[PDB]
Amino acid sequence: SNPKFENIAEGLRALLARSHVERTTDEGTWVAGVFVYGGSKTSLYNLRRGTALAIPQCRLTPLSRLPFGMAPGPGPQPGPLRESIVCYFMVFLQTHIFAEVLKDAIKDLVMTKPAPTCNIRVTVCSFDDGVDLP
Amino acid sequence: HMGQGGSNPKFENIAEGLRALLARSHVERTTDEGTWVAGVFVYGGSKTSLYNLRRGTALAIPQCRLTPLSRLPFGMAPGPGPQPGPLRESIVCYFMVFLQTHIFAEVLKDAIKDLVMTKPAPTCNIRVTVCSFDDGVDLP
Ligand SMILES: Cc1onc(NC(=O)CSCC(=O)O)c1Br
Ligand SMILES: O=C(O)c1ccccc1-n1cccc1
Repeated sequence: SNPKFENIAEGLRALLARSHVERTTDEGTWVAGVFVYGGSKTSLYNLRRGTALAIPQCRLTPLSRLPFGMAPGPGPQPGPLRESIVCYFMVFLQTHIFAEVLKDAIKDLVMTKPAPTCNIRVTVCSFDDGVDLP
Repeated sequence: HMGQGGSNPKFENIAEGLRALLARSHVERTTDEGTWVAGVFVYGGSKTSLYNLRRGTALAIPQCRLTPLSRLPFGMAPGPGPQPGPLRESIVCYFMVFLQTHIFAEVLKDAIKDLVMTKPAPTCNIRVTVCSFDDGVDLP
């Protein structure tokens, strides 16, 4: 009944179908992920809903906001708590190999869409000691 | 320093405790590249204890950048909800710290672990792990 989220799910599934790497481990620990950001709040939200449908094996944070980076010039840097309008969400995964596959699928999916969707960025991330999701 | 009535806010005391621990480690906090390639992922405790830790971390460390507080999903066997399992939100909170160096992320992870162990529950239940971002995060 949510055609927008289902159409994103189908786009992701079509891309993820090219790979057969393991998505879970016997340990079940959350040791990798994909960090997804930019675009717009709504385009990220839509991508998050489609990711949830396409990947039952992942876990997702809500959207939240990124802080600023470095400011050019000699003027003051932003304080560490200052929030931008750029949003992000995190995908938690049990294998790094599937994180890499998902990162590539998200990149390939969003580049076929108009702005602001094509401005979504993604990087793999790893958690040294894992994240003990509750 | 001592505030009115012989008390400081918890976040100020966190900042001072972190400053003391971090002074033990003379490691690089920035790079010429300036890229945000490392982090610490801080979670658990309670919303109030994380609130104080986040505010104290900011005060102690100008070289870092912090997300707001937010919520974690469940791991195995999520709780109920009308939406898919991967989206269901627990009551456990988290924040992230972005950093320019891997070594300082390690030092900060150790400092937070050491500091929260000296506090009463629920602060001592806060968890932390280093993280790394393969391609960096292009903070705005
Ligand atoms: C910021 C922001 O932008 N969209 C969001 N929603 C979710 O991530 C899932 S629904 C909960 C809600 O929206 O309050 C949030 Br939080
Ligand atoms: O809704 C979005 O912005 C979106 C997000 C991620 C991937 C595809 C999307 N899309 C865009 C048009 C049709 C699908």
